[PDB]
Amino acid sequence: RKQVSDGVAHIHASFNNTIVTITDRQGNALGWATAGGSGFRGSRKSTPFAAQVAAERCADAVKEYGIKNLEVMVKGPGPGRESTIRALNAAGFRITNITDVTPIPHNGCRPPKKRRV
RNA sequence: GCUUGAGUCUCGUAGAGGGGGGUAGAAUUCCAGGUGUAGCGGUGAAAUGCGUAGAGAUCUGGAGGAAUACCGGUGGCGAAG
Ligand SMILES: [Mg+2]
Ligand SMILES: [Mg+2]
Ligand SMILES: [Mg+2]
Repeated sequence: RKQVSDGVAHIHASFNNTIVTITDRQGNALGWATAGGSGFRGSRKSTPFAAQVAAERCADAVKEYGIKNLEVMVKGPGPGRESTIRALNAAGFRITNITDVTPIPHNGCRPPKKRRV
């Protein structure tokens, strides 16, 4: 076991799902939870409520580490991004800093074709 | 014969105009390794499909190909494309 001050939490917010993972600052995984794993299937999985419950599940799953003064980084355009940080605060974790990062390609390569619906 | 059309010379200016050779950084994919463990992905709603031979997530290194966020315009160049 270990007690980690200044651990890093990763938020990946797809349109269809949300993933929460806790790693040491060098990216070594400590614990992870998910909306789909929270007892959700299909369209329910994109709701911000699902993200909140997923964040609580992640926090509880990793309690055995003495994690304090958390840092949170968020990626993706999906919904419920803010809800996860609210959850980690509510879980009791102390949050020092918060950052956004999402890959931009600088016109790298071709995306799929437009959707006629 | 003439200098008003047309052309030559001297000095400057702007430009994604054209051909050849180098080089840069962001990103998708693949491969190796560490962390790690059971879902991911998708949709109107699903299923097909992918993962315990270790996926997805996250971190380190390597390979290859193609296009050049922002500036950027209500802009410029070209006989047209
Ligand atoms: Mg050129
Ligand atoms: Mg492998
Ligand atoms: Mg013109």
